Amino acid sequence: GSAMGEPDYEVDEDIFRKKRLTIMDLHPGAGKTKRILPSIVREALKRRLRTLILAPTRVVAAEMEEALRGLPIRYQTPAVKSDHTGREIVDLMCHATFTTRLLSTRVPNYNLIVMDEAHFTDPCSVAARGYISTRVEMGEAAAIFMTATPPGSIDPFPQSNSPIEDIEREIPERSWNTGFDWITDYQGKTVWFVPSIKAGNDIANCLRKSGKRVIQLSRKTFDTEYPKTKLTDWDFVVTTDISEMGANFRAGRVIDPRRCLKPVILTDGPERVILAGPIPVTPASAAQRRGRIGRNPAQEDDQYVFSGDPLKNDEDHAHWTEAKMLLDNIYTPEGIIPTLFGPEREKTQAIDGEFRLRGEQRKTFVELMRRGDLPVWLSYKVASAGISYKDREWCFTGERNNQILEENMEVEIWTREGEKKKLRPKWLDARVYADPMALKDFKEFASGRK
RNA sequence: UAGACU
Repeated sequence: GSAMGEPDYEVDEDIFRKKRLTIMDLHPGAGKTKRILPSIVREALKRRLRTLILAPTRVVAAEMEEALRGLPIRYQTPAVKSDHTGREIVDLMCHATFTTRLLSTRVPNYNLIVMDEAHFTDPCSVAARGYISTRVEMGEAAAIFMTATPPGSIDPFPQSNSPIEDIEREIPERSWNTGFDWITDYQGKTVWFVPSIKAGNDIANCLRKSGKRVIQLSRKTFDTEYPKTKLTDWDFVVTTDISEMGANFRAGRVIDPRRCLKPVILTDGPERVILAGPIPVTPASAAQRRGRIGRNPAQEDDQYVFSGDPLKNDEDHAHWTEAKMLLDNIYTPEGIIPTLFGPEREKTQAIDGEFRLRGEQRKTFVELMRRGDLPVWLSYKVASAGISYKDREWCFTGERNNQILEENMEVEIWTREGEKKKLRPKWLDARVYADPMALKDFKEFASGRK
C-alpha cells in the first residue's frame, strides 16, 4: 500500500513478464504519473531491466521528472537536463523521438517499455505502439500502456478527484470587446485551450488589456514559460494542446472550444493533404482537457466550460495513414516489420506492406522528415518517387493548379544557383504552405537552403 | 494545424 503522496511499495510482478502488455486505464488525476510510474521504475531497476519511458510531450516529460527526481534515469529530451553517467539502464524520451530513432538504428534492446499517454493520435506515437506491441508478442519485452482515455473512449466527462461543474457556453475564437463577461469576472485561475498560436496570441493580448496576468504556452514558448505556470502567480494560461495531457496547473477552470484543424488526405482526384476544419475534437481530447481540473480533492468547485459535442470519427485524419507509412519502414532486430497495435488496426484500408521503401528511398524518407521538416505524407510521396533529399526539382514541376499563392500572388523561389522559379510542387500538403511561417520554411526548402 | 527533435 501507499499514502496519497508517495508511490506504492508493492508492485505487481505480473507486469514485468515478457509477452505481457498491461493497459492501465485509470481516470485523470489517479496518480498514474506521480505515483504509479516511480513504482514501476523502482522495481525495474531492482529487476535490472533495460527500460524505456515514453512521454507524448515535453510537458508530460517534465511532470515525470518531478515524480522521478533522484532516480538514475537518462533524459533524452530538451525538457529535462540532468547529470548522467552513461551507464543508466532507464531511458526517458518523447514518443516521436523514439520513432525517428527507430527509422534512423541501432536502439537498445529494451526488456521493459512504459508508454505514458498511450492514446496519443500523433502518427509517430501510433507507430511506436505498433513496434512496442510487436516486441511484446515476440517475447522480447514487457510493456505498459498508461492512459485515462484508451482507444475506444467515448466519455468526455470521466471521474475526477473532485466534483467538476460542466458548463456549455459559447466561447470566443478571436478577440471580443463585449458579450463575454463570465470570462473576466471569474475570480480563479483559468486554462484556455486554443487550436493555434496565432489564435492564442489574439486571445492573450485581449485578456491582458483587461488587467489579466496571461502566460501563453506552446511548442515555441515552453522553455521560458512553462516553469512560470508552476512557481509563479497568474490568472490565465492560454495554451495549444501541448498541455492537453499530464499538465498539472493549480487551476480552477478549463475553457475548451473543442475545435481544431485536421490534416486530411484527399483521394477525390490527385492525392493531396488539406487542413480541414475547424472541426470538433475527439472525446479523448476533450476528456484530457477537462482532466486538467478537478484534480484537487481539497478544491470542490472547479469548472469545465465547453462548446459543442466531440466527434469520435477521425478516420479521414491523415495520421492513421502516416503511422502506417512510418511503421512499414520500421524493423525489429530479428527482421520483422511490426503490425499496428490491435485497437488501432483498420483505421484506414492500406495493404500489408504497401508503404515499404527499399534501400536509398528509406534513407531519403527519414531525411525528408528530420532534415527537411516535412510531413510524413509529403516525405513519403517524394521519397517513393526515387528523388534524393537534395534534388528540389519536384518543388517546381507540379501541374498548373499546384501553384502556391501567398497574399494572392504567385510565390517565386530564388534557387541556390541564382535561378528564379515558381513554387509549384508536384504534391500538395497544406501543412507546408497554410501558415505563413510554415511557407517561409518551405520556401527555404525549395531554395536549396535546408 | 498541433507536437517532437537537431
